[PDB]
Amino acid sequence: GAMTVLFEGCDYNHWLITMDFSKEETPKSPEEMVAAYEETCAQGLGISVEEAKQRMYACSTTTYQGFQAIMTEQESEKFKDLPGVVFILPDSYIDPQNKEYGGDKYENGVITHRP
Amino acid sequence: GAMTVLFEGCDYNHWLITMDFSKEETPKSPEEMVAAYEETCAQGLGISVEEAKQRMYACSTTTYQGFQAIMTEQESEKFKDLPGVVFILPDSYIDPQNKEYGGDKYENGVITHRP
Amino acid sequence: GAMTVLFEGCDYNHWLITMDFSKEETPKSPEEMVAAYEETCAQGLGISVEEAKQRMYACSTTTYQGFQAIMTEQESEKFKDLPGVVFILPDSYIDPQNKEYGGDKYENGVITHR
Amino acid sequence: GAMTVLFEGCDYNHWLITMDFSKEETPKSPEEMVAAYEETCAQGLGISVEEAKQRMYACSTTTYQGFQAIMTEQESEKFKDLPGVVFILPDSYIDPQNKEYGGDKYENGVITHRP
Ligand SMILES: [Br-]
Ligand SMILES: [Br-]
Ligand SMILES: [Br-]
Ligand SMILES: [Br-]
Ligand SMILES: [Br-]
Ligand SMILES: [Br-]
Ligand SMILES: [Br-]
Ligand SMILES: [Br-]
Ligand SMILES: [Br-]
Ligand SMILES: [Br-]
Ligand SMILES: [Br-]
Ligand SMILES: [Br-]
Ligand SMILES: [Br-]
Ligand SMILES: [Br-]
Ligand SMILES: [Br-]
Ligand SMILES: [Br-]
Ligand SMILES: [Br-]
Ligand SMILES: [Br-]
Ligand SMILES: [Br-]
Ligand SMILES: [Br-]
Ligand SMILES: [Br-]
Ligand SMILES: [Br-]
Ligand SMILES: [Br-]
Ligand SMILES: [Br-]
Ligand SMILES: [Br-]
Ligand SMILES: [Br-]
Repeated sequence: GAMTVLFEGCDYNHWLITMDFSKEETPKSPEEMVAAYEETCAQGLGISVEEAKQRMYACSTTTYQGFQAIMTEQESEKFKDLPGVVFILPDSYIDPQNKEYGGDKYENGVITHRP
Repeated sequence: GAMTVLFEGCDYNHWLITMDFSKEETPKSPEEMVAAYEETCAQGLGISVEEAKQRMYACSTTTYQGFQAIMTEQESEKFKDLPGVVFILPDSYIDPQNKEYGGDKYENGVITHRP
Repeated sequence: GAMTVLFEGCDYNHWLITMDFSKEETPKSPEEMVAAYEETCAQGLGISVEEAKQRMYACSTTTYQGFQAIMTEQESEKFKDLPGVVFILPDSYIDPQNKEYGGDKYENGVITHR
Repeated sequence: GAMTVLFEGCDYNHWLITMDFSKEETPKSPEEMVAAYEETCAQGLGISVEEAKQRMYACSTTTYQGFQAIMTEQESEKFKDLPGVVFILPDSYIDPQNKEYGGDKYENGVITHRP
């Protein structure tokens, strides 16, 4: 009805996607891992790599192997069928007061390591 | 992937549906309110009234005007287009210690007042 | 640790609180019910009635009996021990194209019926 | 109030905790990683290592470096202050028809590898 209040639950719009590179005979360099994150992001979202880079905001190849991107929960589910994907999880701040996510910063292909 | 761990969040299967009888031209007796809950439950789920009576587990005509029933989250969304429906919300315990929902208990049309 | 990412769930910042006046012998007028929402909101949030009126954004005495205000999940929990409170729930739009919650609009003490 | 129904979101009692081993100078064997998981689980839960080994049900040192244990959400929060902990997240099935979590199975110290 016009006065219906439907509860739809949590709205998670920042997601962490980790990847499994342990299989390979030859280990990927950090650059190769980040290039893989970008391709996987584009594939799961159904968008160009250029558009996917705009969604991505952080990644790591050290503390963890994965990337973090803005996407809806409905979007995150599409990653479940891609090869190499391990965790698909809402991202959470490592530093609430500054609203900072963990990992290295990612800006359209530019990584800033965060100590 | 074969190792993918997808977070899907909360899945609720106990739902509260409240009703608006303020726009009715004739005031409903308590029994007539319960009859309307049964009809609304049947219409939203696409099942018969006798089948809906099995899903319902509680209701009120005093503290609030609504009923509570077992249904999937997908089924709860079907109530959004029904006339007279106000809140569609996961039900929660009134007494968490005893895992008891609020309102009067409803068992296939037999209702028990609960303090 | 310095790298620890703890998952805690989502928060909600808009809450609907309904109230039970069915127990009342002498029925409250709509104006009296709204006065009770303002007092309850202030009591639950631990703030002045003046501040509570700034946080409330909608209410009803017809479609339902309740009020809606900006507060966190931690804040909403504090209403559980006040008299007359029935449901405490995250509020949701009734009209997403206008980003409107349900009930009448409440603007710092003034109600516009919707 | 006596009639108060406070919305309760869903609870999780299966948690996955991942760990970062890089500060340590000597790279660990898989058994040294599992020993660290047992010790971290005990410290986080505030229980003996013997009890912690009973609470764990899976772990990995390959696909990811982490362990999985039964605990409440309030318990999982205590892991946030432990050294080496990276992600603390609700665990989810990798094979939902069989209700199997990921990682290698862990039964009070006995690991069954699950590639
Ligand atoms: Br990881
Ligand atoms: Br979504
Ligand atoms: Br989508
Ligand atoms: Br960030
Ligand atoms: Br740019
Ligand atoms: Br930075
Ligand atoms: Br795979
Ligand atoms: Br959740
Ligand atoms: Br009526
Ligand atoms: Br049926
Ligand atoms: Br109500
Ligand atoms: Br069900
Ligand atoms: Br309607
Ligand atoms: Br019950
Ligand atoms: Br009973
Ligand atoms: Br949680
Ligand atoms: Br005042
Ligand atoms: Br305030
Ligand atoms: Br009361
Ligand atoms: Br809004
Ligand atoms: Br509004
Ligand atoms: Br208006
Ligand atoms: Br929720
Ligand atoms: Br769980
Ligand atoms: Br032991
Ligand atoms: Br398992």
